[PDB]
Amino acid sequence: HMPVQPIKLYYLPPSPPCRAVMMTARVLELDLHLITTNIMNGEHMTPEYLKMNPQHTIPTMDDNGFILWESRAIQTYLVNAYGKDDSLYPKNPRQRAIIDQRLNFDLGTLYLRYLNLYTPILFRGEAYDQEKADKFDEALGWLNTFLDGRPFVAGENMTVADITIVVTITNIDAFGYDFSSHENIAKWFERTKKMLEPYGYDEIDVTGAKMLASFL
Amino acid sequence: HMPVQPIKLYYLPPSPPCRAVMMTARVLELDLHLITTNIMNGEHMTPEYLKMNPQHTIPTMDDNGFILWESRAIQTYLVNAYGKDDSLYPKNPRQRAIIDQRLNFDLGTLYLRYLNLYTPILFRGEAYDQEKADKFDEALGWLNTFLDGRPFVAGENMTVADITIVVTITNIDAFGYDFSSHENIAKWFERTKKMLEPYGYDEIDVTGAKMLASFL
Repeated sequence: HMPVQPIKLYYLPPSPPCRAVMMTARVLELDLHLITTNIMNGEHMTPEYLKMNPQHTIPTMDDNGFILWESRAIQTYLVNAYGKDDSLYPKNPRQRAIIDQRLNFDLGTLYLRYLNLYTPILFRGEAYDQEKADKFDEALGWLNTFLDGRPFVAGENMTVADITIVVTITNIDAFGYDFSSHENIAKWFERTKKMLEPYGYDEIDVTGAKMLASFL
Repeated sequence: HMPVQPIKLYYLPPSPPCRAVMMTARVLELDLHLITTNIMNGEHMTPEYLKMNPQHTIPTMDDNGFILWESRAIQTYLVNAYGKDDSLYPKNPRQRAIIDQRLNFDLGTLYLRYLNLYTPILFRGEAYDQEKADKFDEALGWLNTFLDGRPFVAGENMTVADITIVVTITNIDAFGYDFSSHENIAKWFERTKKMLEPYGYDEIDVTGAKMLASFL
């Protein structure tokens, strides 16, 4: 029901996928043994890291010999294995399917289009590309539609999909994106912040976003 | 245990995510009411289709009112709801985690880098892009490493992760891509072909890939 030793997370504070894992673990009341892994120094490119994770990415979860990367795979695993209840990731096939769709939308659409826009600006010093911006804005339109009639992305209760998606929304809010016109997102964003507030939201998500904001 | 009516799938034969769903349904012994939805004929842009799917993409799963897109979320739902056993997608938290990672790897890396490389060449009639080719070959490099000491990507048995990944491998092979240097993939492809052979591999995946291959 609980892990035998603190689960190690090879992370970096500003990293969005890392932030989603950290907040999820807080809701499940799991304490993570946080270990910093520098990208520029090539701490992920060591012979020890490559054997553990051949993709050399962050975050990398180490649950006592059980290695796992990809943030959304970690999020769901932690609920399935160490969740006291299934509220964040319900077993009901139809309810789980909607969450899985939102998790897939996040990785394959929303977060991808986030990286396509901001990564050249933050780390390469490139200009704000409007073609890439329109794609990301289209994704925000779709996310707004998913929240039509629902307090959360996958239904009535907060899920792991909410925790990962909100990281992107926290990032753009720190950059200077005014998404209040997307009224479903605006109300959801305030709702999900309140839900994650006693679970280290400022400590994890805001701090991480602010660190990325200093690159502008 | 079984769906109340044949699960409708708004699909197109050559579409890679559609083919992954179709083969998954065949292994689970589920019949699908296949509805042809021609993309660039404006059939996905109709008011009825937008109400069902605002992202206007294929495939779209209709299981008795329950609407779902994102191929990998569909695959997992079919096993969770209508699987006679959980062999293709096991309940075990750690066993599921590896599959979920491979599903995330497929959506996030393998398939994305496939689309970036081949979409311009197939549809637009453009030349091969070098930077996109490096990324896709790197994605195959990682896939080869995942298959080290494993007959299948997620472990000992064929899973839904194999079914979705093999579609990309079937496609490139049809386009004349040599991946024999990746010994693990080369052995795994021949293995997975035969494993899916009694579950309509030729009629679904090969037929689909050949329809895309004609564009070259």
